[PDB]
Amino acid sequence: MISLIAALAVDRVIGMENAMPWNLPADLAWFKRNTLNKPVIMGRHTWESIGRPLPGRKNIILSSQPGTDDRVTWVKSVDEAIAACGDVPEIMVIGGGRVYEQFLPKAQKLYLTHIDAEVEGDTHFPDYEPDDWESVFSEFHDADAQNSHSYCFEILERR
Ligand SMILES: NC(=O)c1ccc[n+]([C@@H]2O[C@H](COP(=O)([O-])OP(=O)(O)OC[C@H]3O[C@@H](n4cnc5c(N)ncnc54)[C@H](OP(=O)(O)O)[C@@H]3O)[C@@H](O)[C@H]2O)c1
Ligand SMILES: Nc1nc(=O)c2nc(CNc3ccc(C(=O)N[C@@H](CCC(=O)O)C(=O)O)cc3)cnc2[nH]1
Ligand SMILES: [Mn+2]
Ligand SMILES: [Mn+2]
Repeated sequence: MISLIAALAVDRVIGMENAMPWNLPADLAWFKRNTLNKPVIMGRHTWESIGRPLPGRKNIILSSQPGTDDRVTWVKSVDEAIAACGDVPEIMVIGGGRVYEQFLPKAQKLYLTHIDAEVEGDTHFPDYEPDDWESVFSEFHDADAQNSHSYCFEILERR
């Protein structure tokens, strides 16, 4: 199955100028625990934002052009990306906006972080029809000495 995982600010903002302009250690820890030991699929801009491979995960980068780093696996279409993951239980799509929009129709779960932050952005999570998803997990946290905003982890499953 295919899952998307994302962090959303107000208005579905997910990025600005190829970065995420918040800093939430709790949410990066949640990202790691939900992705480790799985394939991750990302677009080339997100690969450039992360700036290095992610350890302990098969890294599969979508680009139309040939790859430039053999520490990761480069593919040129959605179907090739899926094929390159092999027979695993859960593929994790880790963005960015253009890649999320393509994989939404093929996905069974969304792991969302809802962050209580108002920021300007240039990238959004795709609009998703709410009726088609059920919430199966919703865990709220107030801001603390490490995490400057409140946030909510949510898992949704396609009904
Ligand atoms: N908040 C979050 O959870 C989160 C998560 C991920 C990313 N982000 C943010 O999202 C932004 C990046 O997103 P983005 O929408 O600009 O870009 P993106 O989706 O990461 O990358 C798009 C690129 O991927 C390639 N691509 C996409 N679909 C393809 C396909 N079907 N076949 C072949 N290649 C394909 C293309 O590369 P080529 O141009 O090389 O052909 C395309 O330009 C950044 O601001 C980043 O910080 C936020
Ligand atoms: N929930 C969620 N939060 C995010 O921040 C996020 N970011 C991306 C894309 N960007 C990034 C940027 C950095 C790292 C990162 O450094 N993660 C490391 C270390 C985590 C840490 O230092 O705590 C990792 O091992 O996963 C991952 C993805 C995709 N999905 C997400 N999903
Ligand atoms: Mn805030
Ligand atoms: Mn909900």
